[PDB]
Amino acid sequence: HIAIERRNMTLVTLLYFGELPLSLAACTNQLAIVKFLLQSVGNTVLHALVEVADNTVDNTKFVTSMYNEILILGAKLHPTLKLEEITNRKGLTPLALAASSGKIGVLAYILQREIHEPECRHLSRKFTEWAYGPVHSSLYDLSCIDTCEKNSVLEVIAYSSSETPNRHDMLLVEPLNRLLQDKWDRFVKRIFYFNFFVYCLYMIIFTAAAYYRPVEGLPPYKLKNTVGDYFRVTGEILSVSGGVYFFFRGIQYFLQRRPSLKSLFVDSYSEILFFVQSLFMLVSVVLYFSQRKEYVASMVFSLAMGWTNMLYYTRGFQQMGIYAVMIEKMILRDLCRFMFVYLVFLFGFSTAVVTLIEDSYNSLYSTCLELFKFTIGMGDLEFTENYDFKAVFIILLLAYVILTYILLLNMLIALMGETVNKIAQESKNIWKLQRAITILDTEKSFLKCMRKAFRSGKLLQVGFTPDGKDDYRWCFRVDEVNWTTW
Amino acid sequence: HIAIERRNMTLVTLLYFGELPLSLAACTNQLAIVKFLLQSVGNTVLHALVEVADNTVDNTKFVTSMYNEILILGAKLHPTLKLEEITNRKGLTPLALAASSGKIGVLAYILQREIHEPECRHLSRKFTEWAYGPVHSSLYDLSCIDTCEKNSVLEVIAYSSSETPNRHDMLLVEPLNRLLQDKWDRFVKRIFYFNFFVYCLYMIIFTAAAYYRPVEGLPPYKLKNTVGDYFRVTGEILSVSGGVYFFFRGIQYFLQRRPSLKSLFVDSYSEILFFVQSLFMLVSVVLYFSQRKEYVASMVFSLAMGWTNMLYYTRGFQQMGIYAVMIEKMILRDLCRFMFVYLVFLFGFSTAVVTLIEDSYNSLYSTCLELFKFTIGMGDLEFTENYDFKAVFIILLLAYVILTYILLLNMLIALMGETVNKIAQESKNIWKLQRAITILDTEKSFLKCMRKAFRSGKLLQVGFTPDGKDDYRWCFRVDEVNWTTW
Amino acid sequence: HIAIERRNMTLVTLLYFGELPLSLAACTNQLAIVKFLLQSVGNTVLHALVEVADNTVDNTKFVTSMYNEILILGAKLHPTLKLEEITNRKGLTPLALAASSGKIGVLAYILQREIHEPECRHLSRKFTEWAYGPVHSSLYDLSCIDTCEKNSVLEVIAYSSSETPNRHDMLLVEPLNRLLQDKWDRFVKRIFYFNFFVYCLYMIIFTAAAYYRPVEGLPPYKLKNTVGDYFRVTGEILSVSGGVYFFFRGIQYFLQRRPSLKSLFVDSYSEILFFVQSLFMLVSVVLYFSQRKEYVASMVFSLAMGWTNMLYYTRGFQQMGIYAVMIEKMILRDLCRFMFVYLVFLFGFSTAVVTLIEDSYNSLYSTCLELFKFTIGMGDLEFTENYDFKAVFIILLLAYVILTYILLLNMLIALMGETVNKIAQESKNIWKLQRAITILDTEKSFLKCMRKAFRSGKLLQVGFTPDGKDDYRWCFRVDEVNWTTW
Amino acid sequence: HIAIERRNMTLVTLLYFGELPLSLAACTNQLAIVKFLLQSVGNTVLHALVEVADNTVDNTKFVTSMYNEILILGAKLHPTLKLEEITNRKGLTPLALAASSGKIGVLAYILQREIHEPECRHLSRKFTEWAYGPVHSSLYDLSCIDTCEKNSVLEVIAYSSSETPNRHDMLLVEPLNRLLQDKWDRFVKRIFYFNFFVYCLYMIIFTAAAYYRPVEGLPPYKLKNTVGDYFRVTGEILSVSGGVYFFFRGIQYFLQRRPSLKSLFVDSYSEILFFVQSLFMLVSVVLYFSQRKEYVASMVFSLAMGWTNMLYYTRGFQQMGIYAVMIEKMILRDLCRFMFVYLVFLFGFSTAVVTLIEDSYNSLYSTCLELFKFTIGMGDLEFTENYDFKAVFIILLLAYVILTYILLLNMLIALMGETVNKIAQESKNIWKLQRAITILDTEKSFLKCMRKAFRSGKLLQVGFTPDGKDDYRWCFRVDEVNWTTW
Repeated sequence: HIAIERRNMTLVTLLYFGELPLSLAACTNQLAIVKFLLQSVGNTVLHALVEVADNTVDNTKFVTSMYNEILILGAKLHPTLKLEEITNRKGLTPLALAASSGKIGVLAYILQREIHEPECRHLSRKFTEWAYGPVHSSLYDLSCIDTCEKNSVLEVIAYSSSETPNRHDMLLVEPLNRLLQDKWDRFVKRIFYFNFFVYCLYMIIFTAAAYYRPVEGLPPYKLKNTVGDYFRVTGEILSVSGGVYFFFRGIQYFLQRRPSLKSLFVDSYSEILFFVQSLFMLVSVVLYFSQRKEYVASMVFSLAMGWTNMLYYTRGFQQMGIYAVMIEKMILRDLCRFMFVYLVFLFGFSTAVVTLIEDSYNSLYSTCLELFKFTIGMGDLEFTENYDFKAVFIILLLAYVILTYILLLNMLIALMGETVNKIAQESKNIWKLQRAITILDTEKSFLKCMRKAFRSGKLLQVGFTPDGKDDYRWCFRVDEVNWTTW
Repeated sequence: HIAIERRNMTLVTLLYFGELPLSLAACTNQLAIVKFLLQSVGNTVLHALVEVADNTVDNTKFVTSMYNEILILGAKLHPTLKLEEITNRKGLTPLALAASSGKIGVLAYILQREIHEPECRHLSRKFTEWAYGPVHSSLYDLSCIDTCEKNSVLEVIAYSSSETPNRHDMLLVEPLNRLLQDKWDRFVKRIFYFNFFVYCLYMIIFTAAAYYRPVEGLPPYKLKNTVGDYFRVTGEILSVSGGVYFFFRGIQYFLQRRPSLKSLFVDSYSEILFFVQSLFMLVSVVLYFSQRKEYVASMVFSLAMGWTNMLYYTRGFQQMGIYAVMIEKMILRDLCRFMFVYLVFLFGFSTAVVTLIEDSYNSLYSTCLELFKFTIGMGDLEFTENYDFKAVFIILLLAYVILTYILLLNMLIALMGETVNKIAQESKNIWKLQRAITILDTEKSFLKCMRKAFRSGKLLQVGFTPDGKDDYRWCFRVDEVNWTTW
Repeated sequence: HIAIERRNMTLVTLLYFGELPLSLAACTNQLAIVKFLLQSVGNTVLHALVEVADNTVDNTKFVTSMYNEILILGAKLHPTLKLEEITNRKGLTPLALAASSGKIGVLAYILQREIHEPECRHLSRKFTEWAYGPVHSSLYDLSCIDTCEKNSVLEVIAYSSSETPNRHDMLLVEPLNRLLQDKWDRFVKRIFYFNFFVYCLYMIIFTAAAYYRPVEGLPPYKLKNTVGDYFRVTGEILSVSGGVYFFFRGIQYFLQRRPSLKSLFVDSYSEILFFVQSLFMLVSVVLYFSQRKEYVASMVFSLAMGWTNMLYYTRGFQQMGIYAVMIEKMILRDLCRFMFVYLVFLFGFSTAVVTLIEDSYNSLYSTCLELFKFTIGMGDLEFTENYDFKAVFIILLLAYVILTYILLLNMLIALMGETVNKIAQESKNIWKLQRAITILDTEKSFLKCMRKAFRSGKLLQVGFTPDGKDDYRWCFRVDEVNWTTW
Repeated sequence: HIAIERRNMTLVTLLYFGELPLSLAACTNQLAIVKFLLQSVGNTVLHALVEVADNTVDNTKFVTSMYNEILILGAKLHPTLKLEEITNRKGLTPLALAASSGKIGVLAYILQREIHEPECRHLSRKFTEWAYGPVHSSLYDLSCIDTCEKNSVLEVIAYSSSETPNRHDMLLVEPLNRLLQDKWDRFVKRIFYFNFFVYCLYMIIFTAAAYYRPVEGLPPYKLKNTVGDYFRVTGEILSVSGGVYFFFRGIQYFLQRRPSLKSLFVDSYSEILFFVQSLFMLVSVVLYFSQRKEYVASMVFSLAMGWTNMLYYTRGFQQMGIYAVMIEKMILRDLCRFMFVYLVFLFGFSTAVVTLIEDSYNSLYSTCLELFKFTIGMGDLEFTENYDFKAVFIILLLAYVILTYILLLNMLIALMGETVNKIAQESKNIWKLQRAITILDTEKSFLKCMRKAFRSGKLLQVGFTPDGKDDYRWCFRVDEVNWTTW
C-alpha cells in the first residue's frame, strides 16, 4: 500500500482509500500500476471507485476510464464470476452506491456505456439496433435498474433526502427520463387521475357532511329515520373511512421510508400534511364519541387542511407543479425564519405598549392581534385611549410601522423574490423529481399490479455473455437523431 | 434508398426522409451523391429540405448550400420548368412550407439570396442597384411573398398560433420589416387612426346613451317627441348598429381563420374580447325587446368591457403596445393558474369557517366575499361574533392571512415579476408582430382598396429568365450602408 | 468624385459624403488617395470626418488615424493657417460638431491626443510634464473647450437633449471630469450650498407666512400696526419677491436655451417645476389683489410644489442625486403611460357602475373617487345599496379589483422595478451630468464672477507653434499612475 | 534615487516611494537593480512594498516575487537580525500594515508561502507534514498572527471600519477560516450560547418586571412584605444590574475601540443599540428615584429596544445572520435617505393642506399623522370637512397618494430589492466577519480564560532558524486534498 502511495511499481513487484495496495493504486489513478500488479469497509474496488468520484470533469473522466479498464480486466480475469452484481457493506450495488453517493456523470456513464472493443461487448450497456440516416435506433438494457427486488437505482434516487448533492440531476440521463415517461403515460397517469378524482370527491363529501352537520344536542346524535339524516350518517361514515386510510397509508410511508427527524419536514412535506389531516379527522371523531362539542373544532382543521392539501395533486400537472414547489420552499425556509423574527418584533413592541398602558382592551393577546393588523394594513392607528403619555405610545407604533411593515415585510418580499428568481428553472426541473416519486409510489402501493405489469418490459436477449452462455435480460428501445454525426 | 442510407454511390449507380433515393441522399447531406445520381407525402425535394431544417447553424448552412446547389442543378436540368412555384400536399410553396415549419435562417436565406455565378442569376433573389461608397442600394424582389392570391408568406407568418417556434423571429429579416413599415406609414397608419377615432367615438356615444338611459316603465319605451328622447333613440340605434358590426367582423374572423379550440384563447385574445363585447350588446337589446328590466345588466357588461377593450388600440402605439402585451400574458397564464389556486384556498377556509360558525352573516357566498376582502387588505378581522370557539376561529383567519395574503399573493407577485423581467425585450419585440397582424387585417377587410393599391409595388423587370424570355416581377429598393465592407 | 467612389487614383490624377473628391476619398477611408491628390453644406473636411464617425471601434480607429494624418498634412501644407478654429455652417468647431453629433471616442481622442512625431507636436493636445516612477505628471491644454465665448464643448454637451446618443458618456474622459471637479470644489460647491440655504429659508418663510395667513375679511387686508401683522406683511413681500425671481430666472432659461416642445418635459423637468411654482405664486398674488378668496388655493399649490420641488437640491448630493433621478424618470415615462391606462380602466368601470345604479351617492365624480380608493386599499367594498342587481354590480367590483389592483398595479410595480434595476448604475452615472449642468449654470447667472475667475486657468505656454511664433494658451495639470507601464 | 527613477544601475553604481534609492528601485519593480545595489515615514522596505500593492494580479505577482527575493536576500545578508518583526511608524508589522492597507493577495501569500529553496526554508510559512495519496497534511505556523499581545492580524482585520476595501475578503484564506472555526466550535460557540440564554432570560425577567409594575402612588414605592412585592423588587434589581452592565461593556467597547464619529453608526450598529438600551434603562431608574411618573416611558423604550435588539444574537446562527445583516444595511442606507425624502413630501403637503383649511382637527401634528396613514393604506380619504374648496383639497390628497404611496414607496421597495439582490451572497459572506468579531470579543472580555487557553495552540518547532539555533513556534495542522495534483 505504501508503494501504491508513491506510485512505485518496483517495491510493489517486490512485495483514505482502503487498505489493499491495488485499491490505493487504483484510487491514486495509476492504471498501469494496477495492471502490472494484477497481471471491514465492505466496499469492493468498484465501490471504492464510486466513492472516489468527485463529480468534476477530470475526476469523472479518470474514474470512468479506470472503471472501463477494470471491467475489461475483470472480464478477462474471470468471465463467469460476477463483477457488478457484488454488494457493498450497505448491500448496495456499485451502481446503487454511486447513485446514493452523488456521482452524476459516473451514473450517466454506467447507463450510457458502449464498448468499441467487441470482446468488451460482454459488459456493455448501451446498444444500437440500426441507423437509417442520422437517426439511430438505440437500445438500453436497464434490466436490473428498474425493478430488482433487492434495490433499484430509480428507488435509491427517489428516496434521497437532498443530502446527495446532484440527487435531482441524476435521472436527467436519457433512459431514466424515457422510462419515467413510459411508466407515467402507460398506466401511472390514468391511475393518478383516478387518485385525483377519488380524493377530490372525498373532499367534496367531507365538505358537504361538514357544512350540513347537525347541531341539536351533544354528540353523538340519534340516527332518525329520515332522508337527510340517512345522508348525513352515510357521509360521516365515508369521511371517517377516508380519514383512517390517510392515516394508514401515511404511517406505512413513515415505516417503509424510515425518515430521519431532520429530513422529515424538509423532504416529505406533503406526507406530513396528509398525515396531520387524517390525524385531525381521528381526533375529531374521538371527541365526537367522547361526548364533547369541541369535535367540530378538530374537524374544521382537517377540512381546511384537506382543501389546501389538495394542492399536492397540482404537483401532478407540469405548469402547476412548479407553482406548488414554490409554496413548499417558502413554508419551509423563508416564512419560518421570517416568522420567528417577526415574532421577536411583535413580542417586543406588544410588551412595550402593554407596559405603557395602565387601566381591558390592553391584554397581550389582544395587543399582539392589534399590532398584527398593522402588517396587513388593517390596523387602526387610533388604537385605544385609556393610556397616558400619548407621544410615548405613538412613537412606539410609528416605530413598529416603519420597522415591521415597511422595513421588514418588504425586505422579506425581496427575500422571497430572491427565491422565485433562482427557482424559476430549478423548481421547474424539480417537478419531474416529484413526477418520479409519484410514479414509484404507484408501483409501491399497487404491488400486485406492478410486478406483473413489467412497465419497463421489452426483454431483449443480451446474447453471448463473457461466460459464453446465451442469456437474456430486459431492454428498452430509443431513437436518437444527430445530423451533426451523419 | 438503402444505398442512400449508407451514402454509397456504388450500389446507387448499380440501381423518415421520404422514399425516393435522391430525396434520402439529399436529406443525408450528400450533395455529391445526388449530383452523381441525377447526372403520397406530396412534398417535393425543396419541401423535404425545408422540413429537414433544424434551425441550427450547421443544419441551416448545410440546408442552404444544398438548396443553392439544387437550384443551380434544377435551372441547368430544366430552365423553363418551375422549381419554386411547385406546391406541396398542403398546397404551400416550399418557402411557405418553411415559413409555417419554423425555419428562420432558411427563410432569411431565401429572402436575401444572391448568386455570385452569373448563370445562377436566374433564380437569385437579392439584387444590388449601385454602391457609391460604403452605401449600396439593394433590391429585393419579394414579388409573390407580399400579395399572391393563393398564399402569402406574410399571411402564413401572421396566422401562426405560436406552435411554429420562431414564428415571431421570422419576419425580423430586412425585406419583411421594411415592407411592413412601408405598408403601415403609407396608408395603414392613417386608416388605423381613423379606426381608432371611429371606435373611440363609438364608445363615447355608447357611454352617453348608457348613462342617460330612461328608467320609467319596463322596456321598450314610447319615443316621445322631445329633443332628449330623440337623441337617446338615435344613440341607441347607432350603438346597436356598432354592436352588430363587431359581431359580424368577429364571426368572419373566426370563419376565415378557422382557429382551433386551444389556440382560441391563447392567440386571438383581442378577438374574443371584441366578440364577447358585441355578444353582450346583442343579449342586452334582446332582453330590451323581450320585456325585461335585466337588459341593462347585459348592457353594463359590454360597456365596461368596451372601454377596457379599448386597450387593444394602444397595441397600435409602440410604447403602449408592449404594455398591452403584458396584460395579455398575465390574464392568459398567471392570473388563471393563480386564480384557481386561490380558489382552492378560499373555498377551503370559507367552508372551514362556515362549518365552525353556528347561528345569517354566515353564508358561503358572504363568507367567501368576507375572506376575499382580506387579500385586498380591506378585510375586517373582527368578522362576526355569533360563533363559538373564538380561538379556533381566529387561528383559521390568521392561517388564511399568513397563507393567502403574505405567502401566496406575494409569491404570485414574484411570479409576475418573473414575467415582466423576461418579456421586457421579448414583448417589445412582439409588438411588431401585432403591428404586422393589423397591417394584414387592413388589406383583409379592405379587399377592394388593397389589391388596387399595390403597397409593395415597384415592379422592376427581373430580366432574362432561365427560359431566356424577358420577364418582369415586383421589387422594392433598399439602402444598406457598411463602412466595414468598403 | 466618381474616381474617389471607386478608390481609383488613376482617373483622379487624370482629373452622402459631400461633393469635393478629396472629401469623398477621405470619407471612403483611403488615406493614400487623399495624400496623392493633395500632394453649401458648410462642413469642412474635419467636420465631414466628425460626421462620418459611427462610434464603433473600427470606425473610430479609422477616423482618428485619418484626422491625425490630416492634421500633419495641414500643418505641413499651411502652418500659419488655422485648421481646428474653422467653423461649420452651424458655426460649430469640428470638436463642437463632434460633441453635438455623438462621437464619444473621437472627442476622447481630441482631448487626449499626443504626437510621437516632434514636428506633429504643433497640433498635439496632451502633454507630459515629468515621470518620477510609474507616476507621470500630465498636462492637458483644454484652453478653448472650457470658456470660449462663442461656444464651449462643455456647454454643448451640457445643453444636449438626449438626442445625442452617448451625450452623457462624452465627458467621462479625464480632463472634463477633472475640470468639473475643480470648478465644483473650487467655488461652485460653496455657492450652490448658499443657493441651497437661501432657497430653504425662502421655503420656510413662505411656509410660515402661508400657515399664519389672515382670514378675516376678503383680500387685501388693512396693515394694522401690530408686531404680528408687520411680520406677516414682511413675509408676504419676501415671498412674492422670491416668486417673481423664480419666474425671471426660469423665463431667461427658456429664452437662452430655446428648448423644443418635445424636449421640454423630457429634459428640463426641474426647470418647468420651478417655473410652475413661481407661476402659481403669481396667480395667487393676482387673485389676492383681485378681491377674491380663491388666492389661497393657488398659493397652496405653489407651497406644496415648492417643498416637493426642493428635491432638485438633493440632486446636488451624490447619494441623493441618483435617488432624485429615479423620480424624474418615473414621472416622465411610467406613471404617465400607466396613468393613462388606469384612466381607461377607471373610466370604463365607473361608467359601467353608474349606468347600473339608479336612484345621489352615484355620480361619476364620486364613483371614480370611490373606485379610486380600491387601488390604495382603502376602498369600502360595501359601496352603496340603492342599486338593483346585486350580483351584476358585485361582479363589476370583483372584476375591477382583480384587474386594476392585483393584475394592473402589481404589473406596473414590476415595470418600475425594471426601471430601477437598469438605472441603478445608469442614473448613478447621470448624476454627474446634472452636476455638470449646475456647474455651468453657476458660470451662467454669475457672468461677472466667472469670466474674471478663470476656474480652468493655469495658462501654460504651448511653445513654438507651427507658424513658429511663441504662443501661450491655458492648461491644467494631472497625475496618472500606471505601474503596468513602468 | 534619481537613478532609481530611470532604472539606471550605472549612475547608481557611480553613487511617492520614500527617499532611499533602494526603496524607489524596489518600488519601480527592478529586482536586478536592488540586487546590484545591495550586493521620517517610518516604513521599512517591507512596509513600503506592502503600501505599494494595488491588489491587482500583476501588481500582486510583482510584489510577492519582490518580497520573496527580499526575504532571501535579507536572510543571506543578516540571518540573526529580524526582518518581519520590525515595526513601522504606526508600530504595525508589515503583515499588519498590509492587513490594514487592503492587500488581500499579499496577505494570502504571506499566510500560504512555502520555499522551494531549502536555504529559503528559514523564512517559509506553509509546511507539509505528509501526503498519502492526493491528500496532503499541511501545516501553517500562524504563531504571532493569532495572539501576539502587541497586535494581531486577526484583530486588525476585525477592527476594520470598511475603509479597508477588501477587509472582508482578507480572512477568506484557509488558515484564518480554519482557525476561526476552531476557536468557535472549541469554546466560543458554547460560551456564546450561554451568552444567548443569559441575555434571553434577562429580557424575560425585565419584561415580567415591566408588565407587572406597580402603579399606585408616585415612585418609589414602599416594599411591602408580600410574595408578589418581593418578586417585583428582586426583578427590578436584577434588571437594573443588567442595565448598568450593558452600559459598562458598551463604554469599554467605545474606549478600547476608539471609533470615529462617522464610523460609529456605519460599523458598530449593534453596539450603539446595546448602549442606548442601557442608557434608557438608566434614565428610567433615575426618573423612578427622582419622584416622576415618566420613568415608565423611558423604561418602555429600553424594553422594546431590547427585544428588537435581541436580533443581534441571530447574527450568531448562519441562516439567520444574513437575515440580520439585511436589516442593518437597510436601516443604515435606504430607510434614512428615503425617510428624509418622504419627510420632504410629508411636510410639503401637510403644510399645504393646513394652510388650505380654516376653522381643530387641522394641526400640523395631526395632519402629518393623518397623511402618514395613507402610506400604510389606513388613511381615510374623507379626512375632515370644515375646509372650503373641496376640489383644491382633494387634488392635494390625490397628488399625495399618487406621489408618496404609489410612485415613491414602490420606488423605495424597488431600491430595497436592489439591495437584497446584490447582498444575497454578499451579506451571506459578511456573516462570517461578524462570526470573527464575536470570536475575538470572546477573547477580549474573557482575558483570563483566553490567554491560558491557547486556542490556536499546537506548538510545533520550526527547526533550524537562519541564525542556526533550534527554535519553536506555534502551528496548526490542515488537510488539503487535490486529486488534480496527484
